[PDB]
Amino acid sequence: ANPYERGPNPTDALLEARSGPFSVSEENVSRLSASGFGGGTIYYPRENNTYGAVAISPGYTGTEASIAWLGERIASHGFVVITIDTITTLDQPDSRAEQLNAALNHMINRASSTVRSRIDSSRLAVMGHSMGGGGSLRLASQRPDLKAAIPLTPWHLNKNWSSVTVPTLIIGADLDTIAPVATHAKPFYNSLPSSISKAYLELDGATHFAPNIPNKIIGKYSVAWLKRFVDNDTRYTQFLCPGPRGLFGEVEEYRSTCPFYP
Repeated sequence: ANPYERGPNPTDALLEARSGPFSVSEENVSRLSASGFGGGTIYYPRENNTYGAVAISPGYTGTEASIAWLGERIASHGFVVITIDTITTLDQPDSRAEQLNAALNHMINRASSTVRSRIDSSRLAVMGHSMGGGGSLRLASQRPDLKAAIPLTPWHLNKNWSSVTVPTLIIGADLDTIAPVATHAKPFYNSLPSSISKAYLELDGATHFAPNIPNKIIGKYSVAWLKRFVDNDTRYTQFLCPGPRGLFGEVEEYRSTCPFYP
């Protein structure tokens, strides 16, 4: 009944694997071609269909190489995904929000027909690492039409995200000393409205750079979140609700507003 379902029925194994079930191709976006961001790489399913589209930003000093693994992995579960470079590696979070917006527009309107035809432009999401995660929150606050936001070890000077209504999964890292969960991730999660679809997943034994290092937990829960909200795919609710709420060695804590009005 759900026209947006893609791919085989999921399992924990299928979601933890290095690659999902979709073969993936890439399209480079040069800095020349990009308007309002620094270029990047668009990963997309070889199999023709329409999919949701996702823009991912790196963090301060970061390049697309630091998030490439995640772009490719998410695309391999049935999404069109752009990992961007920013105008400069030192851009601040609200600038990164604008750049995420520009990157979404690029995929929808300026990429090749191969890419553009694979996107349902009504089903979009944003993600980012650190300041890029801050950027994701800012854009989500501005764009209630977005289907999902996933701030990864996010950093932002503004802690109050009570304006955000986009389904938001925040992933924190317990040992983060750059964007400590006590002063960034948790304040953000707690200020998001209680009324929205949201979750907080804190990684156990993780530094600030966990999102830059191929990680089965980040991969599994990012894909499950995008599936549930970008694709309305309730086959993925099972992974999120009740969710992994002291899987020690993997997940320090998990909070949510499950079950998200099934």
